[PDB]
Amino acid sequence: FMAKQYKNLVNGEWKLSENEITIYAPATGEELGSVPAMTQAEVDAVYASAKKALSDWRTLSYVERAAYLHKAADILVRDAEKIGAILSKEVAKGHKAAVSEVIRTAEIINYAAEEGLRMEGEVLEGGSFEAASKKKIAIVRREPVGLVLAISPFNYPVNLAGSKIAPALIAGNVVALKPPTQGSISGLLLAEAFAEAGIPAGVFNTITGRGSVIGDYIVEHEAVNFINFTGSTPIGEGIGKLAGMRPIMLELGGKDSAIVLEDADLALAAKNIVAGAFGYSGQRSTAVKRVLVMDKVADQLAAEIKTLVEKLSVGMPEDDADITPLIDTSAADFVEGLIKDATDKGATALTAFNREGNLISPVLFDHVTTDMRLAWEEPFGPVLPIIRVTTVEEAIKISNESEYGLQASIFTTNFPKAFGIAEQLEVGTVHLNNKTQRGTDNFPFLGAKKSGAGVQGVKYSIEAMTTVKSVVFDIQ
Amino acid sequence: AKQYKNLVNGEWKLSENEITIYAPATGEELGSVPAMTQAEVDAVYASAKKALSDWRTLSYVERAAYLHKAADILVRDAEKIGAILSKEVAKGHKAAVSEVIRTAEIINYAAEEGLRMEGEVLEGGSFEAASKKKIAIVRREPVGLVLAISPFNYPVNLAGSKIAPALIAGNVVALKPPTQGSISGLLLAEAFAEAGIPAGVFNTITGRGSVIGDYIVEHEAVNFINFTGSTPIGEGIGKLAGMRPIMLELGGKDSAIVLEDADLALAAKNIVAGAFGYSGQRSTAVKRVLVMDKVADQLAAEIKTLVEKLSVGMPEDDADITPLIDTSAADFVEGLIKDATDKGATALTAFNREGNLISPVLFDHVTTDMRLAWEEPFGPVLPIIRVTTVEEAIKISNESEYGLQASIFTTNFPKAFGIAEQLEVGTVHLNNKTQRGTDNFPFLGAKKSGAGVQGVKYSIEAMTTVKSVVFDIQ
Amino acid sequence: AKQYKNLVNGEWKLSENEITIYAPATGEELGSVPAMTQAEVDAVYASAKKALSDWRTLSYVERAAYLHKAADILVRDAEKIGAILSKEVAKGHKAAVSEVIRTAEIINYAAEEGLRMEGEVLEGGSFEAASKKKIAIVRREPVGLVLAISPFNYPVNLAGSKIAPALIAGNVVALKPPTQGSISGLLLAEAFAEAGIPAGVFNTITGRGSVIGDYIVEHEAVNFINFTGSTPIGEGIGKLAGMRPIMLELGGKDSAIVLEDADLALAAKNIVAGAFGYSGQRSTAVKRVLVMDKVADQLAAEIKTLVEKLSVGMPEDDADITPLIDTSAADFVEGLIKDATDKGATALTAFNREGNLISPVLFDHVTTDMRLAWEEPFGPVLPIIRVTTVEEAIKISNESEYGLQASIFTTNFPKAFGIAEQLEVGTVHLNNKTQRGTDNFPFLGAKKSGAGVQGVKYSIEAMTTVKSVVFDIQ
Amino acid sequence: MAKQYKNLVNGEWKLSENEITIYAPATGEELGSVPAMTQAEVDAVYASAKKALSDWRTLSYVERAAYLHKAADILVRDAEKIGAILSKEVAKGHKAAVSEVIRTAEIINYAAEEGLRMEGEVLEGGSFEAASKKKIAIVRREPVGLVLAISPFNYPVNLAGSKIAPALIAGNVVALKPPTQGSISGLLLAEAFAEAGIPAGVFNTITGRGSVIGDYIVEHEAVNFINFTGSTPIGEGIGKLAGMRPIMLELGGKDSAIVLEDADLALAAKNIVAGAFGYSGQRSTAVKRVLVMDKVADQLAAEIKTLVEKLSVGMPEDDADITPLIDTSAADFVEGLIKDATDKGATALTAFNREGNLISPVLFDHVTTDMRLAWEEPFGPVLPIIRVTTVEEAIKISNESEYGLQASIFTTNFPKAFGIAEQLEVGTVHLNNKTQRGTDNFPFLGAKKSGAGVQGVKYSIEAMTTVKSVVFDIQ
Repeated sequence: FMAKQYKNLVNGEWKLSENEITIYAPATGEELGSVPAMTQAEVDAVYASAKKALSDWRTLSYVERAAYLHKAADILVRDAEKIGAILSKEVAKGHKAAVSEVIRTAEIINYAAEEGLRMEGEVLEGGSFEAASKKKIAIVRREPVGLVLAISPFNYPVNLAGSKIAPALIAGNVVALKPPTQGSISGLLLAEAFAEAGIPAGVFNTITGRGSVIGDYIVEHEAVNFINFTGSTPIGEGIGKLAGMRPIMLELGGKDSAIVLEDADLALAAKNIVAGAFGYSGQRSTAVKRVLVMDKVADQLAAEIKTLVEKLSVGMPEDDADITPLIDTSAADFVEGLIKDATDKGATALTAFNREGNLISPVLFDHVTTDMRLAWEEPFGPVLPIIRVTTVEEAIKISNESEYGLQASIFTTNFPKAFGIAEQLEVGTVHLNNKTQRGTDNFPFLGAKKSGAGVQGVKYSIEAMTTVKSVVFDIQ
Repeated sequence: AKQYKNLVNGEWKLSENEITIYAPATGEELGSVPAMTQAEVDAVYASAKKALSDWRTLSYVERAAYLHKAADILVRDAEKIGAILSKEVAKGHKAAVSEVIRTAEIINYAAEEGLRMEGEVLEGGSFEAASKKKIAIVRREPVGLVLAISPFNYPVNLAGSKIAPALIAGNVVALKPPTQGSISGLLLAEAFAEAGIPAGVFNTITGRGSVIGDYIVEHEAVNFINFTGSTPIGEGIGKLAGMRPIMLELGGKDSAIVLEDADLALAAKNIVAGAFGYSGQRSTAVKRVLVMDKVADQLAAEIKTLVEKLSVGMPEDDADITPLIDTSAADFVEGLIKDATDKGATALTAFNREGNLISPVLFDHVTTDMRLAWEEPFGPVLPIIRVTTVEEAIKISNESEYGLQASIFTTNFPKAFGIAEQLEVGTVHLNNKTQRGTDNFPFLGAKKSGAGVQGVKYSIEAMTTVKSVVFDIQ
Repeated sequence: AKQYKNLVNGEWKLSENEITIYAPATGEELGSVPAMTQAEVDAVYASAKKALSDWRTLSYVERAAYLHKAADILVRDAEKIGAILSKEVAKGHKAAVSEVIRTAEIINYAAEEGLRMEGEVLEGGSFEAASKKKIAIVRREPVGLVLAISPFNYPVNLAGSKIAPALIAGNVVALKPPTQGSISGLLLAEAFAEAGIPAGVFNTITGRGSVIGDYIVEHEAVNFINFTGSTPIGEGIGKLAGMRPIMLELGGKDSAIVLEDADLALAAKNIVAGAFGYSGQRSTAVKRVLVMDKVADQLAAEIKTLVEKLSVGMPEDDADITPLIDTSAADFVEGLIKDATDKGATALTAFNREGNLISPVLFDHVTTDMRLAWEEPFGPVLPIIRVTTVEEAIKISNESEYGLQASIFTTNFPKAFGIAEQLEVGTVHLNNKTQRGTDNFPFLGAKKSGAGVQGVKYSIEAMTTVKSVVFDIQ
Repeated sequence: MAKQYKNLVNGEWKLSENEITIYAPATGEELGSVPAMTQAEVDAVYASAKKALSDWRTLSYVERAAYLHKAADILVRDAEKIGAILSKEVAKGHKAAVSEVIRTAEIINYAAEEGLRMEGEVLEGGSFEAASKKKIAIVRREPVGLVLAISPFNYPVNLAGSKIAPALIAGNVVALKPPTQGSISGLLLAEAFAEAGIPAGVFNTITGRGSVIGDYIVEHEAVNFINFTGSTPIGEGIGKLAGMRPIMLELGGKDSAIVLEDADLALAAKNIVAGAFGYSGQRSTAVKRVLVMDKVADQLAAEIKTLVEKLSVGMPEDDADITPLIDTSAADFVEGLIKDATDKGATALTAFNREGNLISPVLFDHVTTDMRLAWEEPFGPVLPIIRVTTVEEAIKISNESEYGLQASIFTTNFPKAFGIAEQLEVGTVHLNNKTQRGTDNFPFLGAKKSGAGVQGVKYSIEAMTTVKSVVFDIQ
């Protein structure tokens, strides 16, 4: 393996900056490469190119824009192993899961291309509202918003770059992608696929750099017409106060509850809970982060979950381990603190805590109470609390007391009751007898409270990054 | 007893001959309705086609206003109309008033659904780059003249459910109620006339089937036929309509599939309410219970108990089981009951008939060689057919030529949804009786149960077409 | 000399007897297609109904992958298929290859449109407060077996435009191409077979109308009939379908209304391209010019100049005007020309006929007592009818039994839209010739021009039904 | 006639310790007072609203619609009573003020019926991946929660009801904050909702001084959505305080009327004058600059000039076309734009006159884009005519504005007019008609600094709802 010096895509050209940021693999410390450390003047060059490209891009037919997206997705499928191998090292994601992330990104790009090209407008009748305006009709068609700034997260630096880029591009918007620093190589590899597909100069560009130099600058810039961001809740809250009146989409944290009723299939509930809670070592916003279980089935459910947590593989990304090293030392320190607080307050550790560097073994706690930090705080690590409840009303109350409202799971055999519970839960999506998940990517993805703003899922993302233009006239 | 008249071009008209209508439960003379000739039908259709141009060019809000006024009049006169409706079709007095109230609800809902219908704007650039400046402006238009044919069992509700969706969209209408039910249809017509519906926009036709039955459907003036009635009549209409669009609500033999894990008391409650409502003279009634062997004995006893509590008597006393529409209908039902007894079915409640008042009959051990397992009785008789597997319940359910609705009683909803996908029916109700309601929901039948989708927005969509205006932006 | 075979249940089969097919322009023997019996049609339908369960239970993604593969094969073989299609229906070589490429585009578009199939969730509380916890989950389902009947004039495009929308939605299909056009239909079928379409999901039928014509439509296995052809055959199909859903694209007599303020050069260009494309053998062709008298002499002169430049000759030479499909078609067009001449119409270009190759005929001073003012010729003849007012143009346009499309040539768009509202047609094109495209736009007729709405999403909607599952939230 | 008005808070009418006296801008007449709420009183309004939300969101749509219909019937009944006071409060013509109340009732009724039949969707997992073919998503609408509606002085009843009714039908609870000049009208609208029997806490009002509760009402954690109409500077401040919460902003405009050589100049002049000078130009949606092709400019300017010379200038009680502006600062700002245009050499076709805050209508010709009047929203009766020689120049000048609410195009070539409309950076283009918000079922939106979000009845309902997805696997 030889570390490479990567370049940003700026107005159809690949550009270095005077300074750069060296990226290391979180699992091994191996140097992977460097990405440019852009200056504010270089961000200005990116946005000037994007605004100059907008007129010719938005005036192309939908089929012409869709052709570029399909070509980019075919190139990603062609290079999925080459890109997935680097994505795996960059964010300590299992090799197979990293290659699957690249394939999922090609699927979302293809799906957005076809969803976006068949968007329709509407014709409204004046006579629906008043008799005197019966000959007046409004011809309402969709239009792009302009320049979209897409900011991807470290945990899905390609998938949640494509989930923003393709819906924005099909609608006729121009895009600047700002990947996270830990994930910027993978983001620039995605950019190479769009460049090789022949995306016109300035239509798609990348920005890489340090938060202290360009962090607020890329968002506050008046060239930006829309900010689409996935990342931490505190950073998300900052973007909301910098966007001003400009539309935004935020995908932030979660503390998804899994409510287990007395009539649940406990073995199946345990399977779905462990798959959801410990995927990518719990470093997912949509992940079962707390089990709210009825007292009478709690001992048997905990035994079923424990059996499965003990069998999860813990190790290196190259080995496709279920639990891989966390993204950085600060993240593992934070998770260890939550583990220590639950232990010191009397929670039962059903599986042992171990920390090898930043590789934390999966910890399952029973008898977790609302005074413990782990009942509320999003860990972004492999630790799952089980909180016992006496009534369904109590589970709803504890679930809704969270500042997060991304998704919830309900495990029961009474679906009419599960729907009644789902109506009361302050979340975007409720999965019945299955783990929480963003997929399938055509379904809406949204969070209530501090989990975000806006509705994603492919068609919803296109609708968010478009506006309408109405032309009104009188028939004679 | 009154001599009723047809609404034709804003005028009330008698014909040379009349048909006297008697109450099926008492034989009380209620009045007479005109026996229209083919020439008088021609004048109804000429009047409607003449009124169509001004009617379709009104705004949606203007058409909605006439419907809201007609619905307000039906609410005002619900007791007065319901009292006559009750007698004309031997429906319980309170149920007849409820029917008029429900009709007013449907009319008001159709008026507001229809006035906000929107068109679409399509892009040529979605299909080919060279046509990126070509757009299509697609707006809805009425089909023209709608012939609405209502049934005896819901002569006001299933007249208004066709009339109001047709009218809001700009169509003109001719209502042909059944002879037994024609007074009720003409009473509904009075509310539209009092509401100020323009002359010729809404009209009525009454007469004998041997004189005008085929004539009204085959007439070139009619652009759409919307009918509710028996399957043999519907089949004839489908042939006579030719290429013209149709809505048909025909026979039903709705199955209620009861699984081993069902709440049997809840299943029995819904099955008896669904099977015996209006003495079983409903297309959406539960007409056969397909029950898994292990719970069949318990379910049969629970159903029997509730059948024994049904009141049997006169419409004026709000009996659950009233006399059937006519002698021919009760002879047919008696014949199906005799066939089942002769073939060995167990009568849990046995056959009793006084005039055309048949007591509710419940049969167990009904087999596929019995007429009652398949034929729609339109009477108060319910067969219970035992099955060994869910696959057998699906197969027997789907072997019917009918497929209006089905019910599934079980605590496993993902499994119930999987069964619902396999059933050749329009709607599947989980842990409830089969029913048309609520009236905003789609209502349709597969195979010989009909054509087209009803329910308010669906009926509006059915009785409209589109007009596309295409041009190139410069 | 090749003996073509039908695709039946995944295998290619001949029949005992065969129909030899000849190139209409040269008499060249192209090969033979099977002469299926009624029993062979039964076997095709049984194989399709058997395949339906496993096909409808596939995911939309899986059904779309087959359609995309079939479309790629059609693109790969466009020259090979186009070459035979050109000979079989005497269509210009380049235009025949273009038909194949357009079919692949429609198939790809249908696969992507149908895979995004959405349902609806309706609220009981929208209609009545007591049912606020009742919801309806409404999902789309295939109708079952679709019989697609393609026309000779678009034997691949109007086979693929029916087949792909039906297949993506989970329907199984039987394609019956016209006898003159069956080799092209079976060549299209090869692409679906090589794509690996499961056995029985897609099948073909070929045979004589006297043996299987009515039989294929009356058969109770068929759940939907999607046909393109002439009005008299379509009228027969509506009756034989009974209550089953249909899509019919029949005759057209599209008017081109030219007002005093029209851009006459643009009107002439569009009128000539639309009227004489494929020798006028198109349902959507401009078939009558209704022009305001003050601009008629100049409009007729500019049309005449462009008509005289059309090439007249053989399909292999990409001539604009090629020989008509058969002798009967050319005799029918000749009779219309003679009637117009005998009634005083002015021949701006002269009639000539060599075999079934009729030179393009333009008539002026055509009146409403001439057959050519009303009857669909399906040949290279265009009448110009002078009018004194826009009201007269609308009246004459609407007096036609046909109503597929119309064109309006004027610089006053708001007035053109007001005229479009009054025309009894499916689509009105402003300042352009009538056309079906783009294939995402709706395509439909009024009066005797058809039944149902075509255009990709509309065709998918027509060949699906809904299944509503209703339950109460607790 | 001056009354002590009260806020509607949790079904009761409350005064505060301090009050704000409201005077008629045209005459100085004392109209009454409105409470000067404290931050703790705002907290009580929001606590009441969140408490009422649970039982309101779980009602059926038909039950919520019945309250809106009853409230609209009450507004029609009291249209003269409310309009008489609204006219004095914001110096709007008496008949125009009554018409505003009637229009509000129309919007409320249309919102009740539009909202009650909104639907959910069912999505197939098999549309995206074969392995999830038995997974389906049942997606239903849900309210966003508590909506803070902030109405503007120029439409204090119409653009209060335009936010309240769409929010309520969807199951949201509402707090209306009228502008201080327009708070009596806002509280009169609240009386109709209260008499209609709207449950306690479902609909509430807030009145007070900007220096006591201005930022507080927006920054409050209880508020889940802010729906505002008003000035661009205030709207931009709301964007800073909303954080992650969804907003709708209806801000300023500088609508262009593009007049081509083939236009019907009499039709263009009539529409331009009706739109520009309605309510003395104090409307965001109003023709605020004429971009005319030079060949027809002398004729168009003469036709506009004759119509402007006929507009009545006077008091709201006399239904004058031009009434006194809302306040002295507003009139001073308008006079400044007029003076800049005069000093830079524009031709004053109609004479400038100012008596108190009543400015006579001023029409300028030969306005060049170095003049402030070419760009700045006056909110007063002044209109510039800017001559251009090409359509491309008219499009460039039109789009150079920071505003993008609406535009008008006057021409007989509609295919060309549609091609121009595609290039204009606005929410709506009206062909051969003045810009206007109506009909209220149509979308109403502005690009650039004119706003955020899409209004019009169905659009406002969609904006103030979210979705709840329930995903399960068929077996």
